[PDB]
Amino acid sequence: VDTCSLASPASVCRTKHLHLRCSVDFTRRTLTGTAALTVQSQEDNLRSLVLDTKDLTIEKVVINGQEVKYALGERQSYKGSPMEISLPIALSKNQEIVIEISFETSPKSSALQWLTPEQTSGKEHPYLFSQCQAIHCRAILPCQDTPSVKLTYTAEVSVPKELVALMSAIRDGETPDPEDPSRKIYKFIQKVPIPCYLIALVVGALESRQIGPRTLVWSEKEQVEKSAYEFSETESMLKIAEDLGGPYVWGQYDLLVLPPSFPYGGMENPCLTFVTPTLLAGDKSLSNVIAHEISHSWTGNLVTNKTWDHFWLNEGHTVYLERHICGRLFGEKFRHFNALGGWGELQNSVKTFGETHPFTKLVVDLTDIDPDVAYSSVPYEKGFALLFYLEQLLGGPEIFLGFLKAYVEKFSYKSITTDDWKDFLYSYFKDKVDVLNQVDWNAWLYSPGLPPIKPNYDMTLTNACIALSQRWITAKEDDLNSFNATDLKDLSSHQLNEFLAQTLQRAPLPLGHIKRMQEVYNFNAINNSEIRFRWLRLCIQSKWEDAIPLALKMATEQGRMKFTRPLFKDLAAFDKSHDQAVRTYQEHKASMHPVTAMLVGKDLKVD
Ligand SMILES: CC(C)C[C@H](NC(=O)[C@@H](O)[C@H](N)Cc1ccccc1)C(=O)O
Ligand SMILES: Clc1ccc2[nH]ccc2c1
Ligand SMILES: [Yb+3]
Ligand SMILES: [Yb+3]
Ligand SMILES: [Yb+3]
Ligand SMILES: [Zn+2]
Repeated sequence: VDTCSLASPASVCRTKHLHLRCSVDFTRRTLTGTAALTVQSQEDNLRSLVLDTKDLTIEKVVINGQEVKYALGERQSYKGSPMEISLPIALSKNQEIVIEISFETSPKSSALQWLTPEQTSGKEHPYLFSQCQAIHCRAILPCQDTPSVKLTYTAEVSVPKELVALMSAIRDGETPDPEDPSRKIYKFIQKVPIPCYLIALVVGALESRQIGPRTLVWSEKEQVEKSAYEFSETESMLKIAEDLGGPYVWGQYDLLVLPPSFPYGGMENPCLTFVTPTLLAGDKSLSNVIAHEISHSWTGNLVTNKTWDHFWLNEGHTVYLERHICGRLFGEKFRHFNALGGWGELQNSVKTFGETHPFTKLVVDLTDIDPDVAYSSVPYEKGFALLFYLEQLLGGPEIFLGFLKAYVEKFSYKSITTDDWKDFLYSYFKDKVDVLNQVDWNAWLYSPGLPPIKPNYDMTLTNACIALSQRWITAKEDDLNSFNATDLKDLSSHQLNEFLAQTLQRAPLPLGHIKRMQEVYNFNAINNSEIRFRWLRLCIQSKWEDAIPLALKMATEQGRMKFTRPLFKDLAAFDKSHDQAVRTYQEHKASMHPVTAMLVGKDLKVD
């Protein structure tokens, strides 16, 4: 039972295919067109079915060439409004029909951000991008909006001719629009069945550059060069992910670098991963994000969580592969460094929510909860820690990766639950069930708070970071003089980041300490987004008025929620910046991503 969806569940009917024909209208900020669902009944004598929608205007519904009856129920908040459709003829089990719905979206569709020319790089053309995960697909097109259903799709998309459309699919060519020569139609085919949350569209002044045998980077012209360099390790990451997961089945692996308001670091849209431009650090240092989205091509897009209650299946196994890619690429010690940091992000989230909070459970009950409100690192790092703990328990990485590969083959193209996963783990490791029965399943899967067991981590790359952070925290005023630029001589940008996270955990420090840190380390100059983010947090929580404009500027000039949310929150909790924080949010809110706008609004207690 998918408690985030109002649609008929997969036991009743399932969508096998979507043919989308639509037109992007920048003047009205609407998508208008038809969604033709090929629907297979799962039941005898089926006479109606129910679809998810959200802020969609339905024009008509056509089956066997006739307008048919349908009704929209009362809006149920962030779930949207169910659409009941009356079939003209009862369907037997396994029978397929095609249902063609004429629809138009709202400019406030929570799946979409419409950008004015001034909000892009070029300054002449507008831009549109989608984000359907978790349950915003219903705000683009009526559908069974649940990952328990997988479908193929094909689409034809008409856009102003000087713009380009891309989707989560293989590009199938372009032509002038026969109905209007001011337009081009772009075609797309996704031959591999997918959950609808992986449906994606961008329309913009896009250009592409080739960076490996199956990868082109796409962005606006002014980001292309820099992105081709930043993401140059992409092919080699695919080669390793294929070795760990089995064949890459999706044809293409492209990258789209979005405008700065993209709400995520990355989004594993099939054939076309979307990434934040805040990845462009100039040194490839943030590439683990690519490794992570690549990994979804197996864990997530092939084997999918059946409902969002089981999200950790998606994310934990994906972080687990991500960290294996990075460990192959850079050495086992680096995998362990990133693993430990991830445990540290886990400590932060549990501390923030509170150790008994329901959202700190690995498996969560999302009835009545908006998945955007519940979203945190918990399913990522608690899930990763589980797998990392089982890895050590069952004989090491090589052995656990043999399980990961077999799990992918086993559930390829399916949607699965935590029990489906646990069963296969027991089956695969039958010769080691004795060890498996020593796991505290009830605590690991269903209890709030930190996991009951913390794995073993190599400390090698981490020590220098913990040591500098401890010098800073235990320093008194008469110790500040001994800090020098050379303290950082031997730290990678990742160690500098981990140095800041250690220190941010004990924040505030005295203002004097922070000022000296700027004096000797000149963190203000660093443009790596992760480092700068943590440094501005350390500054604002330690109450340094000079950082108020730097924090306001970062919070609004990009919209990656990981950064923009805690920055606004910190700013709001600092009395000197509180008023400018709420003022700034209120000035920017209209032209913000609607999901970010909503979440920043709640974090600020505004509206
Ligand atoms: C290395 C990763 C932790 C990077 C991370 N990206 C992801 O987790 C993506 O694969 C997720 N699919 C992002 C997501 C999750 C839920 C709803 C909407 C979007 C991010 O920060 O965006
Ligand atoms: Cl969307 C989403 C799905 C599953 C989850 N489990 C814990 C948080 C959470 C959020
Ligand atoms: Yb073709
Ligand atoms: Yb079993
Ligand atoms: Yb002293
Ligand atoms: Zn992910």
